[PDB]
Parts: sequence; C-alpha cells; structure tokens
Amino acid sequence: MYSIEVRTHSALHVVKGAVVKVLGSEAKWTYSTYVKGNKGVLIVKFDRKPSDEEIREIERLANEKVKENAPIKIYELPREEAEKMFGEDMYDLFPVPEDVRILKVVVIEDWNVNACNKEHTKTTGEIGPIKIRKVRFRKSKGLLEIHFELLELE
Amino acid sequence: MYSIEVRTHSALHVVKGAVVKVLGSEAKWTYSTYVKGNKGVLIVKFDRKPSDEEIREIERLANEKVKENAPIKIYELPREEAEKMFGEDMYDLFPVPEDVRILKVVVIEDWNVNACNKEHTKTTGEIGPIKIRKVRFRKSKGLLEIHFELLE
Ligand SMILES: [Zn+2]
Ligand SMILES: [Zn+2]
Repeated sequence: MYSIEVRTHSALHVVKGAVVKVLGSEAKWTYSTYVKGNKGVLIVKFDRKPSDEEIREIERLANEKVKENAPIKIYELPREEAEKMFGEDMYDLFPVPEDVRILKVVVIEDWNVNACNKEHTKTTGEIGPIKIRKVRFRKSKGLLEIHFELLELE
Repeated sequence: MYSIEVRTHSALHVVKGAVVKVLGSEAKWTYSTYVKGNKGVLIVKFDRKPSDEEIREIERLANEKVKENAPIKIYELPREEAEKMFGEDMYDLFPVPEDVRILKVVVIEDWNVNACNKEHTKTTGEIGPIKIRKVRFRKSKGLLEIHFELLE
C-alpha cells in the first residue's frame, strides 16, 4: 500500500501529462505544486482559461492513464547526461539548483518526465480515480491552476 | 562613490521600469537577474520578441530615468504591511520565502517597486549611461532576456 499523499503526489505527474496532451506544449511548464492529504494543486504556465470540454478531457485522459497502470520509472543519472537524454522537458520553470550534480528523474513513458526527488507510487494504477474540482486561470501571471482530489472509492 | 556592480544591480530596477513602460503590464514579472561587473541580465516573463524600435525606447526611457537622478528609496516594513502598501507588483515570479516576516522593498516612484535585500545606489544618476547589448526571446519558456552594460 501507499500513503494517500504519496498517491496524490504521483497523480500530479499523471495530471501534468494529461494537461500537456490536451493543451499542448505551451502548458508544459510547471510553476508550482502543492499536496495536502487527498488534494492536489498543479499550477502550470499558460495563456488562457481552458474550456469546460478541455477540462473534461484532461480529467478523462488522466483517469485513463491511471487505469492503464503504467509504471512510474525513476532513473538516477548525471545532470549532464540526463540533460541530453531527457532534454529540457524534465524541468519546471524554477531550475533545480546547480549545486546538484546528480539527478533523480521520474518518467512515465510518453506522458511526463520530471526531475523529482519525492516518493512516488510504483505504477499509475496505485493512484486511483482522480477528480478535477476547480480550475483557475490567473491572467496577470499567466498561470493555470488545476485543482484535483483523489477518491476514497474501493 | 559606488562599486561598479552595486551600480549595475541598480540599473536592473531602472531597466525593469523602462520595460514595463514600453511593453506593458504583461512584462511586469521578473524571472531572474544576473550581474557581473558592468554587465547585467534581466529576464522577464513575456510572450513575444520586442521590435527593434521598442528596444530603442526601453533603452532611451531607461537612460532618461538615469538623468532624472530619481532617488531609490528603501522602505523596511512587515510583509503584511508591504503586501497592502505596494501590492503584488513588488514581487517577482518566484516568491520570497514565507519564513521572512519583514521585507525590504526598493522603490523608484512611478517606475519600479521590488522586495530586494541587495545594496542599491542612493539615486538613479549614480548608475550612469545604460546600453542594451542583446535581447533574446525564448519561445518555449516565454521569457525575455534584456542584456545591458553600464558605461563607466
Ligand atoms: Zn514527483
Ligand atoms: Zn535591487
């Protein structure tokens, strides 16, 4: 088993992938994330407020990735190499300090790659049904908030 | 007198103000800053590559603020007080940690307000002629690089 929070954190990587698939590469940059219990907040850099249909799609695709039970692999390589093997996409808006010479990159094949040092579940199925509760688009900073919560079902 | 670097850092605040005056409020958020000797790099969040004429205006405007010899005031208030007194504009894209309950906000009336703890010149004139050398717009991240160097 996995703690609910380790579960919610993992959902973030899944939700991010769904976001990029639906909104495109322009929403590929993460600004920040927060997790509290079964609730999660993914803020990505974007330029508009997604339509209700797109939100639905992000949700659908995110839940489909959960059911596929895809593995969440975690490679540990040299900054330089990882830099060339995964490219710029493994990062967020905010750079991982340069004092760090070795990176732990989380990968969900064809979905999301991110230098992350936190604990993740071994597979996407271990996350469970995800529900997007609120979506806020902050015009000034041009950031998109995707609020979601995991579900106490089975 | 002031160190060349203290000068270049101060120019940052001046250049940022010129950038917002010319490009608008959408270029109001700073992503990062770098200063080495007489060289300075201001990266702001933006969506397009400014035209050559706009770059010229940013430069002009920036140098005119230098000649006005405006004072660079430095207020030190609680964070809750600066929050309401200067609003969100005093910040950058990345927030000053919440462990800091007292802020040092740099202000150049009607030009730029920024929570900054570094050393600044007492007035804009003490900066000197600014020259924008290169401007790079990185489409992926949507960031605009304003490269400039002081002349002294
Ligand atoms: Zn992670
Ligand atoms: Zn400063």
